[PDB]
Amino acid sequence: ALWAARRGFVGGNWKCNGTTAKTQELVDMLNSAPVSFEQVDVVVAPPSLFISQVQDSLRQPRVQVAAQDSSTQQAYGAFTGELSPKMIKEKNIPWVVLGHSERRAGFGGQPGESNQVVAKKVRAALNEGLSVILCIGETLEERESGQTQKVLSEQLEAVRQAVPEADAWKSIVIAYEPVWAIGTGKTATAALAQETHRDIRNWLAQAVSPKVAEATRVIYGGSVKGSNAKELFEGEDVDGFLVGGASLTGDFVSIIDAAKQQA
Amino acid sequence: ARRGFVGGNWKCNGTTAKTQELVDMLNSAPVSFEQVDVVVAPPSLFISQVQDSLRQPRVQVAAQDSSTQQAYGAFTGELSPKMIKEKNIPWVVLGHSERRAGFGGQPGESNQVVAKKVRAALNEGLSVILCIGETLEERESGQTQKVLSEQLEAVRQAVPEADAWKSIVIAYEPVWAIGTGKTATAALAQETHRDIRNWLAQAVSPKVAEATRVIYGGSVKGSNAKELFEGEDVDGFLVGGASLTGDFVSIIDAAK
Ligand SMILES: [Cl-]
Ligand SMILES: [Cl-]
Repeated sequence: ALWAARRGFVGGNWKCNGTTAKTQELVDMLNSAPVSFEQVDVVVAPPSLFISQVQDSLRQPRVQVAAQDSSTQQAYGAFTGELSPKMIKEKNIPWVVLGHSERRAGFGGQPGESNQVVAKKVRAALNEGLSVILCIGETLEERESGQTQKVLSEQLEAVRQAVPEADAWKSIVIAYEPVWAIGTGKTATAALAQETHRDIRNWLAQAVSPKVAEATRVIYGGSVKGSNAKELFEGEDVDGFLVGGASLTGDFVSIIDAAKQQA
Repeated sequence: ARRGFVGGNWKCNGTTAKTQELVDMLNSAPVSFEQVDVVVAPPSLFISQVQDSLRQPRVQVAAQDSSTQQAYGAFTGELSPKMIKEKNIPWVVLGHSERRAGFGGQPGESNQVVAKKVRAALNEGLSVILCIGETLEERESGQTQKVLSEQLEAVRQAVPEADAWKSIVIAYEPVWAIGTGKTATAALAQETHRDIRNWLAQAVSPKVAEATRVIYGGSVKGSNAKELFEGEDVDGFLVGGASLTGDFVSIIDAAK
């Protein structure tokens, strides 16, 4: 190699949005995008129904596909409605998103995924050879009462208890999404993102190792747009983005373009 | 005359090649499917492949779950009933005991959550395989009717209109029969199915009671399906492990 630097990363989380035609449109946008993706790992996470269609028509090796969740149940068996990491890997899907705040909160009255459940999913995924976009983030109340570092440490420490081997962390990307920035239009400042991402990297260094700290991409999400991404990416510890609503439009290609440093 | 119904729940089993094999088995099956509704439920990753290659009109596809969140939006890792319907998937399985129990320390789906899923699915034009069933402890302590009534009544509170029940098939799966080899006796299944049908008649309407398929699951095999189907209130089967092999075709043939 010539250089040792963390490669930029942009994930697109489509959430619960998608049809056969809209999937085709997004894939066509990614295939024709007149921006080079050479310097950036790009990952897109369609709803599970549409992943095979994306795998069949995507013609950019530099874009990889992800599932939006992966089961606590690691292998094949009697787990109705669950996609296990072994299934996902054997279907040639290289990435999964785990611990998104929407899944930590839960749906329709069903309790969500605790720190411990997320950690169990992460361990199972890594055991089966997947790479993981691990989501963490504090609430508005936690932020305003000065608890962000304590909270993010608790979320990450649960993952470390389940994945105590440092080598496994090679295939983790951490997505810092403050809950208060999700869907609200309240994008973190460039200064707040950089500060918190550096706290996350200092956590990796103390709890896992300095090597894991230097290699792990820490990406920002929460109201990311083409028009705010370049300023966000000036932070030395901001390695890219996890993109929600903007992943469904042409704005996604502008965000990818922002996750490059040029001389 | 209630039309026979056989569902095949593949559960968390599937690869691209095994999906192809199962679809080839269904396409070449040397039974007529004329007298029986057949539905198969692949993992969500493989549904579109099954939709592309299945060449048996009489077989339809299903998802194994459907979200409490009805439409499109910010629901990471959820498949909404609206999405499922717009992808031309006509059926969903809801309230399977595996999902009521939950996975890996995450709490499972309450009676109320299952009911919310049912209502959302029916609102979007889906048909629903609604799963109910008691535990071994509940069975042995005389609580089967109480438990099944609670599970069904939660759904009725969310779906009080009797017309909406046209698109429900009830799957009775005693938890103690799932994955254990302990198939219910033909007598126990028929008795409980009749209790379930009397519940429909009193709580919903006599018409709903007469039309609703009530299907049995829990260690169903080709070798036990014919005897099970002699029950007047046993309208077919929800098949787990045997849905992954040629034995599934023998089960379909038993529900004629
Ligand atoms: Cl996101
Ligand atoms: Cl089943």
